[PDB]
Amino acid sequence: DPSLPERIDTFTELFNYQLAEKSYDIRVLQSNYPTKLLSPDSMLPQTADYPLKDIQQLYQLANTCRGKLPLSPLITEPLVFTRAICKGTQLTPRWFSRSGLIHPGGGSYAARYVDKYPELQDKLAQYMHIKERKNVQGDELLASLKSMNDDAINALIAGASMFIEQNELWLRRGDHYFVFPKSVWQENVANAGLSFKLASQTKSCFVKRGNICWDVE
Repeated sequence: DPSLPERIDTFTELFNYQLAEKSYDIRVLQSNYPTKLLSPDSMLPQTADYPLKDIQQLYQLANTCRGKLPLSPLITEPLVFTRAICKGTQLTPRWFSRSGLIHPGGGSYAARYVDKYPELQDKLAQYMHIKERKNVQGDELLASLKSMNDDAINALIAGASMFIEQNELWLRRGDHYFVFPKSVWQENVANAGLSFKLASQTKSCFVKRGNICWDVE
């Protein structure tokens, strides 16, 4: 009687990938969304790189436009950003495409810049975190990315073999993810002799694939 890994393999071979209703090319995904613009952590204070003390001094240097900051190779880029805002220095779109994109206090440089200069919205939207971006008519990938919860988008960022997005199942095949609705995948789970729970629902995830904890029927 097949092992759990074997059934998962049997499970993915039940899908007709030519008939998937939605599919995305991972190369196109990477070229248009740098990982830092997808990571949920990017919206949070960047305490993995800067002490929370430095981040609060940056806000004070921002809010007052006076004040010194400790020096370091990395903080040089946020310092340029902060002073440019105070000095009224024009930062071009090229500057954002060449930057590390994420401000030390969480969020993107672009979103913060557009906050001061709201007319630059359309030029700098592509350098903003997806959580800072409005949905645009006919940008379904951005719509799909924005609707994912942390566990789902982190499985995407990890390039996981599969993951569940609400009621849709994302399956990786070559350079693409193929998206299938529950009306297709639920029966496939049963016909393969499987069951599953999400990583956030159970405490026991011994056979993990993306955000999915597989088990037998």
